[PDB]
Amino acid sequence: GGRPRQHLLSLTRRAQKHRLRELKIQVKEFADKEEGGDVKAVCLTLFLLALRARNEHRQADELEAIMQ
Amino acid sequence: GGRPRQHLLSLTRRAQKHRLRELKIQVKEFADKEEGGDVKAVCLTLFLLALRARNEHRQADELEAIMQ
DNA sequence: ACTTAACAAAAACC
DNA sequence: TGGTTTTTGTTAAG
DNA sequence: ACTTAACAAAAACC
DNA sequence: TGGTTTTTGTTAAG
Repeated sequence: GGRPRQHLLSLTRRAQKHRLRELKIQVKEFADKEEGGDVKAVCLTLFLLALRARNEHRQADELEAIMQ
Repeated sequence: GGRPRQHLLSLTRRAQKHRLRELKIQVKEFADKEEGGDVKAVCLTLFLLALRARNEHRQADELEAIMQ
C-alpha cells in the first residue's frame, strides 16, 4: 500500500522539500533556460499570477507590498 | 534578431503570463498528478522554500502570516 | 546557514 | 513477520 | 472577474 | 522595405 500523503502545507519544510523535489528541478531548468536562472522571480510571479487567476487580489497586493 | 526580453517583474501581468505560459503548464501537470491539482499550495510552497533556501526567513515569515 | 545524498527508524498503510 | 511509501531527523558531504 | 486563443499593431531588435 | 521576437491590448470565445 504505502503511507497516505499528508497535505503539503502540514508537512515539515524538510518533507515539503522532498515532495516538490522533482518540480523544483523543472523550475530550475526553466528559470535557467528562459529567465537567466531567476528562480525567485519566477516562483514569485507564478504564485502572484496563481493568486490573481483566483481573484485573490488583496493577498497578491500584500505580497507585492512585502516584495519591493 | 528579435526584441530583447525585459525583466519578468517589469512586465505587465499579461506579458508575464505569456512568458511563464509553458512552466505554468508543467506546474499544472505536476499539481494534478502529485498534489491533487493544488497549484496555489504548490506555488506558495515553492516560493516559500525558494525564499528560505536563500535565507530570507523574515520575508518568508511575513508571507506565512498573510497566508493562513 | 543553505544545499545535497545517504542512512535510519518510525509511522501508516497492505 | 513480511512488503510498501511517507515522514523526520541525523549524518556526511558542498 | 477569470481564463483561453486569435488578431493586431507597435516596439526593438537583425 | 524585408525579417524576427517581445510586448500590449483588444477581441471573441469558456
